[PDB]
Amino acid sequence: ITLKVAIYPYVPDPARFQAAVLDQWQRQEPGVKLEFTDWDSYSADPPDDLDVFVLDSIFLSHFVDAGYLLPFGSQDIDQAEDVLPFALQGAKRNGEVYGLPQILCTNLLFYRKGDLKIGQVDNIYELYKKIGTSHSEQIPPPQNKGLLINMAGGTTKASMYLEALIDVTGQYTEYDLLPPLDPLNDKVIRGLRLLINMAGEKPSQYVPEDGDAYVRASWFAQGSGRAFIGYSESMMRMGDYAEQVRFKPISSSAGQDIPLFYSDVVSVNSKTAHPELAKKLANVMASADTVEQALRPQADGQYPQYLLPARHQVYEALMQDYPIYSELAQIVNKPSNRVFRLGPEVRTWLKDAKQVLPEALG
Repeated sequence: ITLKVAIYPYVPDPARFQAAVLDQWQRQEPGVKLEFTDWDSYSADPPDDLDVFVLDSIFLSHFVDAGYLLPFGSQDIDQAEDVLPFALQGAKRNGEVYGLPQILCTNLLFYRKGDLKIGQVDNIYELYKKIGTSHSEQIPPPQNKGLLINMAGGTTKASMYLEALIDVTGQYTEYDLLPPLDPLNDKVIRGLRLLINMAGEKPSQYVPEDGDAYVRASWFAQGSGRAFIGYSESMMRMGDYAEQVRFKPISSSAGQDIPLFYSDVVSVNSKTAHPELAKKLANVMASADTVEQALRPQADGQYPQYLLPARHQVYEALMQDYPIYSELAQIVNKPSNRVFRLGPEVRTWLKDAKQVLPEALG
């Protein structure tokens, strides 16, 4: 038996995950071969022959309603009690768990050690009062000046829009019904513009020729910018500098805050010829052992991926050697945290959004 598996491609080091998964799989199922495939939920639906795969939960509702996924009964979930409650909950649809939470993600406010003033910033408007408007379009921003933030790509912007809208309304929603693109929410748009205003248009829209999703973190480590809003994983690219940065969650609104996290869950194809073996693999891929191994440096010169695990056990195990994970654990354990979910019509809404959001933002 050979199982076709696809790990989440948007991580600092995908190979560490593949290796982690293969090693952990072989320990309990050495006779079942794994064929790692490149599959992206952001630009593709599950192929009929892809047995197990990790997808971004914004696409969960669509995959489920389309009949692509195989649900996990409470019997098919290993150590559900160690999984973060909000993560496990964000993986449910139609009263069923449809994915095993493997990675959680959120932008964080990164600032430099001795910059106490940015340390007290809790939202983007408070951030603006400190750093103000960018006064240069150069890439990257001048040393210790402005905001570094990746706002390139239509889906990223669309995603930031939808997350901001939740905090603006003060009510969490899985967006079963996606919002109208006309009229756009002005507060949300003002929020996104404020960010662009702080970062600079070109710098915020920059996409490196090498497709490096973490280039702004390296710029930050080099001294560019005063503040940096990026994913926790950004710290791997910071290398030795990750210990010198300080970070903290940052809200897009001053009044209401519902911390939203992208959740990459391991799901099983409904068409898989090996349901139990596939469920077994999904569990291994989401196991505390596998995720810890994937995040930990696997060779000389490597740093932790600094990705956010969905299980307590990984934070418990990592923080001894990597104290940064103590702070990350704290953020992920906030009771108000929620998984960022989008309705079944996400793909269409995303296409529609890029025809209106870039104009609204300038």
